[PDB]
Amino acid sequence: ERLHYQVGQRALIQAMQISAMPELVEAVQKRDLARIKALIDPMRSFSDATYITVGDASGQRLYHVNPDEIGKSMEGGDSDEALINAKSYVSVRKGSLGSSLRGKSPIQDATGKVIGIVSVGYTI
Amino acid sequence: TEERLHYQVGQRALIQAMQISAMPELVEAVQKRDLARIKALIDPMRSFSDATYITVGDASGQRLYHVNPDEIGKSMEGGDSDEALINAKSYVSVRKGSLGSSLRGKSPIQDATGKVIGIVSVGYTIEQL
Ligand code: NA
Ligand code: NA
Repeated sequence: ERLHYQVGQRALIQAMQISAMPELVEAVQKRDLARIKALIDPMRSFSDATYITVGDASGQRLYHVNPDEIGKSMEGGDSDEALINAKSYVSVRKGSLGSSLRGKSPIQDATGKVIGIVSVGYTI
Repeated sequence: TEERLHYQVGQRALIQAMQISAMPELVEAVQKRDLARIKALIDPMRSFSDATYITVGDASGQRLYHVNPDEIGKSMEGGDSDEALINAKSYVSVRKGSLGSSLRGKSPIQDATGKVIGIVSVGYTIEQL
């Protein structure tokens, strides 16, 4: 149906655009959690998304809306297509914040190697 | 009340313009007027979007980047950039640009003092809706 397609498209384009920012690639390479927060807090401000998560190459959270969730594993079971196969896609799963529609895209270094992931989501 | 597709396309156009205009990389490239560096940042942003175009203008609305390189160095078209360039507002608008009628989201680019130094416009031609 049109609604979940249209919202999914908005989520996916944010994930693809944000994950490609040279500043974020570098902050992830350095594991600089404060710099990641400085980059993503404004991106959430300017979006109607419920959340934006950043994970490292193993799907451990580098940034979450709730700081207590940083340093724990991402939830829902739908990150491997981005982390392993470098695909960008829409998915629906139940994370820590409840059931949501999310767009996901890998973060990649200069060689193409996956170093992280961005997930941008809207609760149902 | 706006029709569903009108609203949904406006929302993603507006969010792209707000997000892209706030990227530290683009703020610096605009400050330095480095046209090659602007191109290097915006080309990938367009490749990852269903938008018809993305235009970047300086503080006076002269184009620093356009999908048609022949349009770089000429004034933006439509007459709907002042609220962003002067009042620092972000909004959705409909006007005829060089590419034909389009629905576009606009947002200012600002330096660390809040001063407006440019504009991002992300748009969808009506023909293509
Ligand atoms: Na990506
Ligand atoms: Na802006």
